[PDB]
Amino acid sequence: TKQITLYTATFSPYAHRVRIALEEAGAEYTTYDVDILRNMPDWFPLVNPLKKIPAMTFGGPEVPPDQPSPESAKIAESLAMLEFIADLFPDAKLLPTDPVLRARARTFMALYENYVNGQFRDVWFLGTPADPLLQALEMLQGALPPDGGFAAGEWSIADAAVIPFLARMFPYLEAGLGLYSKEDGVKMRKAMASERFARIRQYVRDCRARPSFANTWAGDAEQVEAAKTVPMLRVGEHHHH
Amino acid sequence: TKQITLYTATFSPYAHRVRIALEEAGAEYTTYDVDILRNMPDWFPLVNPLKKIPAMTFGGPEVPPDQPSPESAKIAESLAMLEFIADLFPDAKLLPTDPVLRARARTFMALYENYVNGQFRDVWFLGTPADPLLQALEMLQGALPPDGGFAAGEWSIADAAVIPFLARMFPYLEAGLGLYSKEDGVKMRKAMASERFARIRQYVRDCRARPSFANTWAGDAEQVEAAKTVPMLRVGEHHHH
Ligand SMILES: N[C@@H](CCC(=O)N[C@@H](CSc1ccc([N+](=O)[O-])cc1[N+](=O)[O-])C(=O)NCC(=O)O)C(=O)O
Ligand SMILES: N[C@@H](CCC(=O)N[C@@H](CSc1ccc([N+](=O)[O-])cc1[N+](=O)[O-])C(=O)NCC(=O)O)C(=O)O
Ligand SMILES: [Ca+2]
Repeated sequence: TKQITLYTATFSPYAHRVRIALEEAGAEYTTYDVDILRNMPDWFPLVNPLKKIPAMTFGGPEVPPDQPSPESAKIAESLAMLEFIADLFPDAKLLPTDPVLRARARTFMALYENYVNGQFRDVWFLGTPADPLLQALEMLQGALPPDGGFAAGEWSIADAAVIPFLARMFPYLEAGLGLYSKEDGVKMRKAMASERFARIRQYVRDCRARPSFANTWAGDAEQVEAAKTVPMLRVGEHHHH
Repeated sequence: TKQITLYTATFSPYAHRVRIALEEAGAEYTTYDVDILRNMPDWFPLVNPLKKIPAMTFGGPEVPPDQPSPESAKIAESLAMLEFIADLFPDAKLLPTDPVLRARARTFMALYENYVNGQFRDVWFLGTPADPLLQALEMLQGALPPDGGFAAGEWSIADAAVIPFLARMFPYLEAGLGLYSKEDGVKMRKAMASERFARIRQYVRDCRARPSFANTWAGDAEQVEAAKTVPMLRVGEHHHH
């Protein structure tokens, strides 16, 4: 019954994770957009002392999001939130019940967070070389069940964790967003269209076809525009190696 | 009934996490050391294609650890293993039952993994300045309950995740091991002994006092000697400014 408020922004794949999970859970919840990159509200550190989105409040009296209550629990870090929503809504089966299959979900989230996420971050924001990102994506793709299905078989929070980032890659590449070189943009677009990455393309289509994605996605062109408001995605800067 | 084998190495904090959790769970399990850094066994990629420790096998027929069975589940990534052990041993209460307290545990693991671990890596393996690491440690200390207790109050896998890294810091500093300068080594030793870091010292003492730590620790001097075998810790080498 306790209220959930998620502080969010359209561009953010980290925040997107949690919106997907809340939709899959069937939760009642409130979202509130926060201009974290240009004009952080003075009250925002009350909901997240790290000053990052997503931020979540849970419980406490029902209050406007821009007047957060000291009585609400303040939850930070998107993966903690995913596990939290799975704990709050056990009937939604946001994780398998079998411990080995639950471990496949946790492993997949850790493979993404530890080996892929940092490569997306560095290729897009620093223009580092794309080959180690493609290698990491090939590794992640190898963790998927070969025949189809999601990271742990049935849909789970592991797929909420990963699809925001993978789903952004294709339209960001097409719009030329990111500090990588022309040569690496070509390299990545060809690779992600190649037979080498057929399995992850089907995974992306399968995650995107779910209502939890459709109802938390502004559309490809609108997300690209959101992303162009990010200062670190400086138009006109590219790095070469 | 299903066997647990953990592929480990004394020096490794990541492997140490999983040993602590298996002790806390009261599990029956086998450990098998792997010389991952100098002489990887040609069979090891069958238990973990990433070629990293820790690696875990679960179930299948009882076999010698250097003859892994294709029938065992192969589990990778230390934090996935920690959640797995909690799932396997629910009566050992390795996570809280309360959703919010559980989220404190998951948040604390994410704070360490996202903001602290990379600072330990940079200072110890690259000799980058120590200040950002001290700052990250102060943030992580701020997440602890100020009056006492573990990350989520009661002991949880969150404390298994973090104590292997914190516990190595003091003996490694005392041994001058790591690529940071003597100046930054003194700076860090002084900082970690000051009242600024009293709370995280109490945290390290409280975690270390548990049998799960004693039974998985070689002793400070022995752990330093294991760490000196790590090529990337470059014993005898320090960067300056
Ligand atoms: N580990 C956290 C990560 C959350 C995070 O990074 N949030 C952002 C998204 S924006 C973002 C996030 C990552 C990177 N990046 O370069 O890695 C760049 C940007 N950006 O906006 O330029 C933020 O709010 N930053 C505000 C701040 O730190 O003051 C989680 O999982 O929830
Ligand atoms: N995310 C994984 C991380 C596991 C990991 O990094 N394991 C190591 C420990 S050694 C290690 C781990 C991290 C760093 N580091 O530079 O950060 C340096 C070293 N090292 O031995 O020099 C390993 O086996 N590496 C072998 C390989 O990659 O082929 C987990 O949580 O289990
Ligand atoms: Ca595979």
